Amino acid sequence: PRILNSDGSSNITRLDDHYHDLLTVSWPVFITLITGLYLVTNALFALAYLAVGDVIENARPGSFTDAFFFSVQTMATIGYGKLIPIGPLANTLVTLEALVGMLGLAVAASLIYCRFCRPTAGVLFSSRMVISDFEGKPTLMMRLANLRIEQIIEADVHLVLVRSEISQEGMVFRRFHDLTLTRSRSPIFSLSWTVMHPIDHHSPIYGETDETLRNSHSEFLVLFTGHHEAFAQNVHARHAYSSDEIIWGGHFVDVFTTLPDGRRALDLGKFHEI
Amino acid sequence: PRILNSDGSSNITRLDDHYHDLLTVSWPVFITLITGLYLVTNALFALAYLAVGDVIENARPGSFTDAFFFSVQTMATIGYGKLIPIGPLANTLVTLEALVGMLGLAVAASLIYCRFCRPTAGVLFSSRMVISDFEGKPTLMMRLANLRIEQIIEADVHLVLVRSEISQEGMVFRRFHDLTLTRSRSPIFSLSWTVMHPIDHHSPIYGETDETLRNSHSEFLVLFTGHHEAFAQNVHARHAYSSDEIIWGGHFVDVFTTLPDGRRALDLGKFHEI
Amino acid sequence: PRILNSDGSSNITRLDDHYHDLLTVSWPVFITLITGLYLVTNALFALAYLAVGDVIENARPGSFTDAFFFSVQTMATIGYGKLIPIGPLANTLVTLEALVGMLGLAVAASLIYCRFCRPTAGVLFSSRMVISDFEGKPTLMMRLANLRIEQIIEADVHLVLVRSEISQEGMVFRRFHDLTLTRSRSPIFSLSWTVMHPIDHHSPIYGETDETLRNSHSEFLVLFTGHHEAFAQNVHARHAYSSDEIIWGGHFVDVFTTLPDGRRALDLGKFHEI
Amino acid sequence: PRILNSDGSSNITRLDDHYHDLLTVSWPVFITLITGLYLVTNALFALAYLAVGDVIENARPGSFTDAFFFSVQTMATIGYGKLIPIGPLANTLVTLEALVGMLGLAVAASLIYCRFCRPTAGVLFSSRMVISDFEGKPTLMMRLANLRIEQIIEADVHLVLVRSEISQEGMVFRRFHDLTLTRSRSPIFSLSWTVMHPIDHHSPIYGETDETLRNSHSEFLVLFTGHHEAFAQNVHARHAYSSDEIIWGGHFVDVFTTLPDGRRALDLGKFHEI
Ligand SMILES: *Cc1c(C)c(=O)n2c(=O)c(C)c(C)n12
Ligand SMILES: *Cc1c(C)c(=O)n2c(=O)c(C)c(C)n12
Ligand SMILES: *Cc1c(C)c(=O)n2c(=O)c(C)c(C)n12
Ligand SMILES: *Cc1c(C)c(=O)n2c(=O)c(C)c(C)n12
Ligand SMILES: [K+]
Ligand SMILES: [K+]
Repeated sequence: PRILNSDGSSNITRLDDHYHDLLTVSWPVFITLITGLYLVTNALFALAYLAVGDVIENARPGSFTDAFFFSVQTMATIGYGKLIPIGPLANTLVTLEALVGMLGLAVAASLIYCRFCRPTAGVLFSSRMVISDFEGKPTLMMRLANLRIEQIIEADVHLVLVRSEISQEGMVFRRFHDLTLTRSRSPIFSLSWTVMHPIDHHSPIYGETDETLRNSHSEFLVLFTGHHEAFAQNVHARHAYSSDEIIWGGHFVDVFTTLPDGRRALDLGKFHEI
Repeated sequence: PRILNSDGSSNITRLDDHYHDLLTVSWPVFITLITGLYLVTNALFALAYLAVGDVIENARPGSFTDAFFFSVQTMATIGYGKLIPIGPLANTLVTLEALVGMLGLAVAASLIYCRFCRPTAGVLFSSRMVISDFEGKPTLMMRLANLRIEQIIEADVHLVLVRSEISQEGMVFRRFHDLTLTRSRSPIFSLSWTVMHPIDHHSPIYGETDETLRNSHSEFLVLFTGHHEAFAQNVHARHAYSSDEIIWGGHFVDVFTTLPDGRRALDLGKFHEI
Repeated sequence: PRILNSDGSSNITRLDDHYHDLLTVSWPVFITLITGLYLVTNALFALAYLAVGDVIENARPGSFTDAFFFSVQTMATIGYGKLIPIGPLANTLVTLEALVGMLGLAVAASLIYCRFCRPTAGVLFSSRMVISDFEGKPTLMMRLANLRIEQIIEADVHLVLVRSEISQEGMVFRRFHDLTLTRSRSPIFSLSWTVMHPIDHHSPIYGETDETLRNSHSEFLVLFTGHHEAFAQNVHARHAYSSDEIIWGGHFVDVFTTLPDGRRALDLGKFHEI
Repeated sequence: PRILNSDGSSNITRLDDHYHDLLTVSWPVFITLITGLYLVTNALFALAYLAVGDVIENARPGSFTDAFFFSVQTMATIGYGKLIPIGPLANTLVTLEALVGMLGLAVAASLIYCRFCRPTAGVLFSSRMVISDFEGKPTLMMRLANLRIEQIIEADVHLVLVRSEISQEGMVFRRFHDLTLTRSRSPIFSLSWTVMHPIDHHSPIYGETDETLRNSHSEFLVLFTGHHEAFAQNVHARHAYSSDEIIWGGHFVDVFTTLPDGRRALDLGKFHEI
């Protein structure tokens, strides 16, 4: 019955988005798609030439081979000069094809640039959360790791409790309780950041149990935002956990430890370790 | 007499913006415009060649057909080699035309990319607003829906009352009262967000009536901002309502409901439902 | 002796930035510069060919005309086929020239796009400021006008007093007192926004006079920021005033007024009117 | 044992990122790399043609010279018309090569644009920090200088103490104490900004000494952010200092001074001067 899946995406069911598709497909699929149109549009132009007749020098009438490779030479602006258009109709088709060719190039280039500036937030989230005595006070925790060689500026993470509540009006709704963190922004997120919500008497989760979290349909959202180093621009990552993914009394293993010389170093093997 | 129309744009009358125009026209209009210049500039170059005389091989003197398709072959960098320039003047025109051709390409490409990164904030606003007992306390509400498959990060919406007020100096002005919301930022805007302003004793709208809202020229602005999922960058949407578009005692129908299996799903048919 | 000029730029004297230059020059200058290199690089390549000898078909040995137009045909990828390279040296120069040609295109295109996305904050600031009785309380004011057809989202303006002060340590410095405004953010900046700082007992400028403002070297900075409508991205504008540019008891004329039908309309003639 | 090096990067040891590499290499290296692939891909295509046999007009069978320069003429879309493909296989290779050529162009262009919009935060940080009596109160200071002709909008700097602390649970961790500054945001960063943290009774560093700072492993981070003038977009700079890089009782020399006429001017020689 869980609200938001672990990836942050929700279990809410939806009752031709080409934009989204073109940007999300893997690079091999994209190249295939680009090529697919490229071959198809050249084929449509080849058919347009032969529908005018044998309007191509070096071409045999009815030969798609000659028409297609002439279309390519035209669209691609090669213009070898062996296969050349004949008549006003063919020359008009060439004028339209050349416009298409260099215009499409512009379209492809904007796609490629946009696929290059994909905010690949190389952040790793802990498999589960813990609620343990910190300073002797019970505290809710999970952690993040920067997998990229790079660093993140003004990294602001929020621990958001999304739980179902009822009003005196009778309306049932889910409200987003932003939790008070020990650190809400790590101006430099470069290592592994353990995010903590101390459970004080003001805390929205004060006094809750495994049982009451389930009964309140308690769902914990982790929203991560930050400005990448090599990139410049923002990167965003999300993860969500249910009450079932919380470890009572749980303690994480510090990923940072000291080398023989005395220098501190990070072991990401120890990331999912409690 | 309403201040801001429902789209957010105002009824304030204005007493050659090509930039704006080129970006706002529909894609068919844009393609036509791009083509329009393309044909016109090739025509101007064709005229420039014939003004030099018969400076083109394969061309008849006075033939615009030959000059135009030679211009296209030049601007588009095809260079078949059938129609070729004759003399220093023609060759200088070719050098300028080639610069124009590849330079314009750059201009078109920047237009196309900019038309692709149009923040299409796929947000749907409720037709009207309501003021109903929430928790038994009267509360002002309206709602938003994400029509895009995607999600929105750090979505901050503001309910802004723009009403006319008078000072002891005698100046009449409209001030923007930002209203205290139950949720002012939905870190993840993925479903339908019902925005609420509880009308408490501190609220700027405490104790107002349909009558007094009209007399105070009360106008409600809804400003929506958020960072798109597939996009990365910000999207923005706005809507405005007058006192006449407010429903006293009105109650929205929850768009979220439970499937046979038990999973929650959203019915956007029920969006404009009170 | 004034700190910051009216444009926001300072009177502080500086005791080959091509980037900045290429973006700031007017469009005619930019086109001339682009053309300038284009002609120069083609000339350098033409010289490179003739330094190899008569390595061009249709060319006379020693003819720069033939070499230059062959260079253009190569760099621009025309490849008519009349003037063609001879030998491994010429063909190597062609391979380098073709790389240069299409690579430079990429360079030019990035310049053009960047010159297109110049945040042209079409904001107009009032010539002077005023300090007048508002609600009977003395208040410091100036105003802004959106000259663009478009609107601005989350427009946050700050009235910053930059005045010289001295410490018990003896250090003299200028500090940036951010002033409490009646409206610090106009979520929708579409018309003319009059920015006001009420001079209360907590205000940093409480009780100052024309005389004491001059003696404290009081300088008022206006920083404007907002997210453009047709653009999407941020626009920024700045203006600064000295104590000498402040009008004591001054009152602006409202730019908004009512048409015969009853609709409100804006008269920007009345902008610089006190 | 110092946590973060003076550049902001940390001494934490890491226990094929082409993206990062392509953007970070110097311009000469990038041009060499672009050229490197360009030559290699043309060589692979040349080999592909000769593997089909003597499928090129003007070419000698087995001549890589002819095949390579034909490949260049094809990939670059020159199409002189001297060397032309023979057969369906060669013509198919040409169709793929032309796609590769103009597609790669798009790839290169996105790289070049991205290398152009490198946020070169031309900010200079003071070599060391000082802790001196300001207003008679001990205060922690360092300073920034804008080396670029340009200015920076909404410049927000944070003085972050990263020190090791221990909990009642026994966990040892480093926490990021954001220090209260005299100025935390210089809406216009144009000159030299001296950042100060007054050491009051609430300050996290109140009462610390050179000795106790070392023993608490006190590390001072300086995070700088701002929106560039000619750029538009954000720029970011960072620097970090250890307790060993702090000067007790230290006083900076003002970089701003008055010319003969009376105008204020900045001497950056005096930047690293205490
Ligand atoms: C265009 C581009 C390249 C080459 C790259 O590596 N990435 C980034 O990291 C950003 C910020 C962008 C844009 N892209
Ligand atoms: C360039 C581009 C493409 C291909 C697209 O779908 N959209 C977006 O969603 C963004 C953010 C941009 C830019 N564009
Ligand atoms: C690329 C471009 C165009 C065509 C334009 O009008 N402007 C804008 O308004 C923005 C935001 C950008 C970028 N440019
Ligand atoms: C594209 C570009 C150019 C030409 C330049 O100088 N810089 C900047 O300053 C920005 C903001 C960008 C992008 N680039
Ligand atoms: K060509
Ligand atoms: K040719």
